[PDB]
Amino acid sequence: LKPVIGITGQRYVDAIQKVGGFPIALPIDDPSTAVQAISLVDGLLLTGGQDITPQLYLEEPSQEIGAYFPPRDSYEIALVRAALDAGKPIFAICRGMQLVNVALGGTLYQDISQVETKALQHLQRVDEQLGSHTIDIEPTSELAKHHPNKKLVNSLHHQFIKKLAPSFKVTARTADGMIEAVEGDNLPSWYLGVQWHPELMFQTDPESEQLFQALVDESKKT
Amino acid sequence: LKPVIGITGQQRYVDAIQKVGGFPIALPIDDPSTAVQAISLVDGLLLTGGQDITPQLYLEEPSQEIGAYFPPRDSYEIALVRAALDAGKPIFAICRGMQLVNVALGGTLYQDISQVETKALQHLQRVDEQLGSHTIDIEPTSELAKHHPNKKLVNSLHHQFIKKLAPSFKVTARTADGMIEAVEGDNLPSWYLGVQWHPELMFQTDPESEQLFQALVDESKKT
Amino acid sequence: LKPVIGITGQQRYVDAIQKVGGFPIALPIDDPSTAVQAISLVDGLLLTGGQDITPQLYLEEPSQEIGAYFPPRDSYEIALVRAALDAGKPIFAICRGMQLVNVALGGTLYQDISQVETKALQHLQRVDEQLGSHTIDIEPTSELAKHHPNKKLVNSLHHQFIKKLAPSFKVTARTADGMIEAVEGDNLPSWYLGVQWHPELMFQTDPESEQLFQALVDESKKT
Amino acid sequence: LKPVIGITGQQRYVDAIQKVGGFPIALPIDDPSTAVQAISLVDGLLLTGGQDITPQLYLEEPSQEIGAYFPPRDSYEIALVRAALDAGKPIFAICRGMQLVNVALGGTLYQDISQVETKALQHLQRVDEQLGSHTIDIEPTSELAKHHPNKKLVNSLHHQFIKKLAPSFKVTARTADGMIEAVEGDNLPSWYLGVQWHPELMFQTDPESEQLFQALVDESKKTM
Amino acid sequence: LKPVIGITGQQRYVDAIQKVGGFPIALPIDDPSTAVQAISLVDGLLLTGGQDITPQLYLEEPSQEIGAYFPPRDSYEIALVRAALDAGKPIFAICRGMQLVNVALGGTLYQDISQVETKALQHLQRVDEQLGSHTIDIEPTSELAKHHPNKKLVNSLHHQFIKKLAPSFKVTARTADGMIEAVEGDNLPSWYLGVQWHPELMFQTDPESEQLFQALVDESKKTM
Amino acid sequence: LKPVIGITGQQRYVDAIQKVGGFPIALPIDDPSTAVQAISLVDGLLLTGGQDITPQLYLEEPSQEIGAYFPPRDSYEIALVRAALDAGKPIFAICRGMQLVNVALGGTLYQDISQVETKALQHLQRVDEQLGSHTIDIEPTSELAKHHPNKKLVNSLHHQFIKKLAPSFKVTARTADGMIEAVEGDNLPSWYLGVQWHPELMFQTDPESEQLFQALVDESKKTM
Amino acid sequence: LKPVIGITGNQRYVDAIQKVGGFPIALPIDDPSTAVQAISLVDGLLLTGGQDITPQLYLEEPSQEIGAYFPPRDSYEIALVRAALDAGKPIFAICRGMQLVNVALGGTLYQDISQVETKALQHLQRVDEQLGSHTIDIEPTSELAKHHPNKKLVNSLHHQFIKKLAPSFKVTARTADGMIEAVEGDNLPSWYLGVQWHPELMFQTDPESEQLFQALVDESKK
Amino acid sequence: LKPVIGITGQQRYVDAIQKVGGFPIALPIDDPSTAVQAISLVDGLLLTGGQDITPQLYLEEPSQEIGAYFPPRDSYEIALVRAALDAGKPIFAICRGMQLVNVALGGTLYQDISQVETKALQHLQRVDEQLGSHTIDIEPTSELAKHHPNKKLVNSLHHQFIKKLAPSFKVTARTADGMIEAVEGDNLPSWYLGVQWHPELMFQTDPESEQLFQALVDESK
Ligand SMILES: [Mn+2]
Ligand SMILES: [Mn+2]
Ligand SMILES: [Mn+2]
Ligand SMILES: [Mn+2]
Ligand SMILES: [Mn+2]
Ligand SMILES: [Mn+2]
Ligand SMILES: [Mn+2]
Ligand SMILES: [Mn+2]
Repeated sequence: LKPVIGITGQRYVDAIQKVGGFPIALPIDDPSTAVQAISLVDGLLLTGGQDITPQLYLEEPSQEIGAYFPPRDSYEIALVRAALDAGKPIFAICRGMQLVNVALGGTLYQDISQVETKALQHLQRVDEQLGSHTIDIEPTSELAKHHPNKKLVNSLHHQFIKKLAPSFKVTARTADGMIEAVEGDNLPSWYLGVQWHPELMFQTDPESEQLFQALVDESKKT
Repeated sequence: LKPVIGITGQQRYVDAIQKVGGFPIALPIDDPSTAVQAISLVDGLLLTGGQDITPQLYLEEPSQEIGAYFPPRDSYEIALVRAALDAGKPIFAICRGMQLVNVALGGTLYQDISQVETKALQHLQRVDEQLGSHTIDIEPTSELAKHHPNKKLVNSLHHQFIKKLAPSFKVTARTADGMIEAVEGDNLPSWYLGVQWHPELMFQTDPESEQLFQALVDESKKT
Repeated sequence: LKPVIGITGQQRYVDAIQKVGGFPIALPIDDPSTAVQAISLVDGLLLTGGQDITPQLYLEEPSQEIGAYFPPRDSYEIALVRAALDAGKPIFAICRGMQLVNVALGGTLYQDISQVETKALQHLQRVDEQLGSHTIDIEPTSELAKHHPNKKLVNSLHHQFIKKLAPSFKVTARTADGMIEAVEGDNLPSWYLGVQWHPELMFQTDPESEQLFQALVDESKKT
Repeated sequence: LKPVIGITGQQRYVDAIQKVGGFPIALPIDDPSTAVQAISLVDGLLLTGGQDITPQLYLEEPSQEIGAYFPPRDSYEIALVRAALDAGKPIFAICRGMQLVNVALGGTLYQDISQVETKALQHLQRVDEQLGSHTIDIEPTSELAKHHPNKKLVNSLHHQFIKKLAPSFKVTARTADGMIEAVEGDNLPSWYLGVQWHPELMFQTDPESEQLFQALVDESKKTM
Repeated sequence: LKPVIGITGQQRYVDAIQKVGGFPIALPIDDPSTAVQAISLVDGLLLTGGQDITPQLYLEEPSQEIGAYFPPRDSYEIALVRAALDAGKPIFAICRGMQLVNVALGGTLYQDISQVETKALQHLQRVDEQLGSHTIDIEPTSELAKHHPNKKLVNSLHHQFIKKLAPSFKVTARTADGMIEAVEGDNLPSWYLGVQWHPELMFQTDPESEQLFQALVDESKKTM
Repeated sequence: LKPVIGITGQQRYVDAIQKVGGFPIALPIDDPSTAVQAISLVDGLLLTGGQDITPQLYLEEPSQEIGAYFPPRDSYEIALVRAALDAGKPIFAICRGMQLVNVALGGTLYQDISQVETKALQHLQRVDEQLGSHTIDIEPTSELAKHHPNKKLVNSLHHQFIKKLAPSFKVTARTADGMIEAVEGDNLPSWYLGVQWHPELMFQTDPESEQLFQALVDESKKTM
Repeated sequence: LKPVIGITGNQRYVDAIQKVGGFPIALPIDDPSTAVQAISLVDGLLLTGGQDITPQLYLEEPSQEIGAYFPPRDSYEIALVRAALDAGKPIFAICRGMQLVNVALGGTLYQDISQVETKALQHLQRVDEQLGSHTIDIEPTSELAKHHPNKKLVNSLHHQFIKKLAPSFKVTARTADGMIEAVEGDNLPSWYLGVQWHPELMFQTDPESEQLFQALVDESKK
Repeated sequence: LKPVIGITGQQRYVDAIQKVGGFPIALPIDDPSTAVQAISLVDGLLLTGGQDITPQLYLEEPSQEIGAYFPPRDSYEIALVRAALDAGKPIFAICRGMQLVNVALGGTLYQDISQVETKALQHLQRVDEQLGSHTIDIEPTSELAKHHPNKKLVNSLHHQFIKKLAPSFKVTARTADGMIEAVEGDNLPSWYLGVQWHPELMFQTDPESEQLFQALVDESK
């Protein structure tokens, strides 16, 4: 049959389904249940959503932070950990890439207004299915295998990765230097973290679809 | 380690299953052919409420008073119901769910309350979703009888009803207007309970309602 | 010190009682068993408007045209009137309140205007809530007649009506369609006036309406 | 008979009091002269959240950052706390409540977050009301300490804060912010606890939060 | 010093009168007693659309399908037509207005289109309010005939209708369902025209409709 | 180069034409007299959905259950089909469009589903617009049959129907309730296909639907 | 009979007049040339609140913080005030009104509260519009001081203020802001009181506010 | 027959063209390669208001304050103007339309009013859109001068402005702001008038604004 992909909590399930995987949605559950959750799947897909609980990366909530739901963050961190434990592949999107970062000691900017240098627009008003800002890609990256340098991708976020967690490296950044893609460095599992929303572009962007195909393939290798 | 309950594509359903000790997994709508793999991933299947069932599935054209439906969901769930019965794994169906099971195995539905021959009671309650609104007579011999006493008060959020009951099923509860509110199997390859109301919206307040979900999970553990 | 008037839980009701010299407190819905204590706190009781009365309370299942209802409120207000009657304290009921007193003592009601045998007039007026809309005939020998003249224009914001009158009560007012607009007591331990309209919305501009609250306070003044 | 708790004028509040064995009644807004009668009806007093407190009451005109406010309410609650203090009955103030008591006794407020000298933390959380959002430091010796451990996460739905603490009170909790989150009385004629957060929205899911209301009721039946 | 037209109550009405050369004034709702003082300020009266007429004014309790109504408004408008009549000043009634005049002189109305014994045509058009929706047959010998040809398309935005026509009036136009669309006067102390439709919404793109307002003004500076 | 398709007026219709190889241009509503100039620059005419056709066009006054209509569009489109017929250019009509053609040539319509003598199936589907809802029987010898199999499920977003079919046309599709879903011409100077449903909302996910627009473009190409 | 008070338009103002004995008349917007005929129909003129005055009328272009304005209303009301002064008829202006009068005679305004050099107080209250929010200081020898005590609480509903007072006028009231809340005529051909607030929303609950309309009526019959 | 005016995309522009004697047709967004066929169908081109032009087209990345943009529309309209010029067909551009032709030929834009050196006047008026709001200074020798008098009140519904003017153009109108409100061509192959305001919303109640449309169809004739 098909490799099972656990999607954390529609365009995400269409993406997996189009690429040959069998998607199941993991509801928010208690952290201790993460191990059972990950045993059910071959790969993990972290979805977009709301800002991450600030206490999780040792910060109290700033006036500019949006809504956040602690139970979700706790559960996903446990999923990330259990997934790394089993060496299963991980594809993270938007907040998802920021969650993996918080999970292993990193930090975030709570709001775009807190970046020292003037940032570009990362909350595009342009149709979400289209790219708004240009990214530079590390040539030797996994990203590099699927997207050409200077590709335009969408953006729907007001938070950014501040301190990058140890054991990762930045593979994509916009012209304002903000981190748009992260990959693993000596990690037990294959990992691609993207700041944009490829599940909104794939229906009209072959290259975006390939990121999902990549996850399913890696899940097949297991 | 908790038994896996597949929840058909909402939150109050995962809460109920977690409260009772099961590990819920939400099954997205997928191609009917993936139903076997889906069921292979779980020990029990919980069918949730939702839109009216595609009438063509019970060989009827859409009447003017039918609501919205989505063929892809119906197709997939019918497939799930079947892969489940084949596996002998337990099934719990709620509202639309009880109606889908009935359609999956050859029964029919009343497309709207105005089509019942008799003027039925209100089944789309305006009362708080968590509170019961209409009393049900229950067959003392049934599985339901083990969890709810006769004349139990349950909620109601629907405008369609089971018309012709599919073979190998017994009606287990009706409201004063004689409308089918609960259905159990008869000689079926797997344990089954279908209620027309929404226990997932009452279990936080009604321990008896919780027993229904607890029953599903206990049966599911049997594998 | 002023008499304490317990208002059943709406700002216009507290305005009316304050303007007439009483000290109002709002009683939240609570368990029936606290009704005794609640009443001990007041000198008079005021039943306000709100949702329809749960049908099972007068032995009927919910019909299709019944609006929303909330069992704990009716259950509590029923316990309240019984504790008020038992203590001989005055009771002034408005709209939903008059209907609740009727059901509390064994009465019945029409679940919707559509269900009345003869075609009724408008009772859910569209005219500004403060203005009277339908004319009522008043019984000359009643409590109502002391403050309201026959053929008085009264407002209306309801869709249910009193069906069968409870024992120990007499109908004091009706609209041209024969529908009950006012109910008074007969051989009961308390001073009772139940009006089907909303005087709290008219008093700030209809001195006659204000007198209905003045009555409740004075009657309560008997302590 | 249960102790009667007068709740100043929502459902969550009555839910909390009932869950703790008290018999609540809501005291609608009335003329200040009736506060005495009002309090003569209860054994305990519970002040609830709501609109900003009228600025003039703490000798200030309205800054263009202030929200709505209804003077008639402030007056009534003021008299209400006075009659409660004089009657020696226990008081529990929530959000707006804690600020009114402060004002009723000479204290002052910040008309808005933007007006605090140093950037404050978020106090009008976007996290659902039932959950705690910011961490608070609690005085180990405080009454609050008896029911809440230090560093407890607490919710926040406010844009004003106490500025100058009315005398005869002591702050018992603050956020990393320095902002005042809890106030207890210093040798007052009655038991008192004012919290800046919303425990009525937390008790259904936070056992410790239920205890604050339990305290009021236990303290209410103590007197009487 | 153009004709002063009093407009009861409406911006399109003021636009209609202003384009026709009159000086419009808006008469607020006042006590019926002030009606004479009101009409003295004007040379012409224009009754506009609005809510349904209070049912008791024509001896009827409110029907289940009757819409909203405002007694004060009806009371004042009736005293307004009587005063306008005494002074022999011209009156132009629109929609609700034509119906009020009727009720003012002892006529009745259907409380709702569903009450008509024969199935009526649509009179509450979903068509652009500026365009005509139903065709009307006009009395070739009527005032209306001098300004509108027969079978012209006119708009419609009403749910009530004239039932029994008050004496001293005549029907000047009807739709194919027999409903009354225009009322003229017989031996009335003043010029009168009441249409059931909304010409103030059509005159901007319908010359014929502008003519009716022109008639009211011509008739007003024909009494000054 | 590409065949030009004049689209009467949304986006999905232009998407359909563009996907199929035609160059679409939207023809705004204009004066009937400009109809021949309009058809002169296009190779094919696509009539889109929209409001009900003004009843006056088929000799009926508006029923209470008729919806909104806009005379100028109907007149212009009428002028368009006539000019298109005179040029022998292909015409594809959708929903309202098929009903406008019927009226233009002398047919009639039921103003509302409630007026059909026999209970009709649902034609204003609640299922999302993109999916079929009712099954249609197709005339095996029809043009439609070259693209759709019998019993094909098609969508429905209408409350009006063809009553009396204009002469020189034949019905080629109906739903189990007998209502007309597709009309074709015979001996007409132009290729013509009229469907009651909305193929533009299904073509993105229903190849057969796309064929309908393909046929229009293929045919408009044969005339060059 | 009863004094005919002309009320300028785009209901509480009507209520105020009627209760005080005047007979209100609504003056729709018309051409400036008709102001003479309009005033000739009344004994008193009441200028009501509304939109900001078009900036050009006081020789300024629209700034980004200015709200909506409708030139026809303004032009007509300016002609209205001129015809009133000519006929010596009394004038009572409210909110926008007091501002129009000041513009019609050469004065200027602050296009927005943000453009004031001194941080002003709140003049667009969130409080029940029927209640007063900010305390005003009243001039002892004021026509206003004859109806309102000093330090009275009054309401607000504006974001624009009078900048430069116009000739023949004296500032009668001010909030601790310094902002002007009332202006009176000085050597003017007619009685004039202009209040920045909305007494028409308080009069039903503040007897003193009722006096202001009483003054206009009395002064009008004379 | 009448001169055909292709309208890019809006009912008021159609009304404008019809009121003035032209036969309008709406050109929906299509692929750039189809622009030449589009212009071959028309006698004149009318560029309409709409969303901000995408940043990259004038070699810039999106600032936090740009509004929404739709690359396909910009791509097609640019191909459209290029085709119109090759054919020498007249062009009348309105609002974003003026900015699109500017970027089309090398120009630049201010992504938002807050990015201008000085505090600009209000250019997103709250006044009824049919009325003028800010007075513009017009060049006495302007083609624009032939229809509008200097110090003319004109409407405004935009938050972006022309920054660097493209070559072969000249500014013909400015608000007391210094902000460019009208542009005309300098030795361009076709007749051209670019306006920052929305005359199609004023012509109903402003004879001069109608003249701008009449001027387009007369050139297209
Ligand atoms: Mn981004
Ligand atoms: Mn039911
Ligand atoms: Mn009634
Ligand atoms: Mn806080
Ligand atoms: Mn009509
Ligand atoms: Mn159909
Ligand atoms: Mn002010
Ligand atoms: Mn501008």
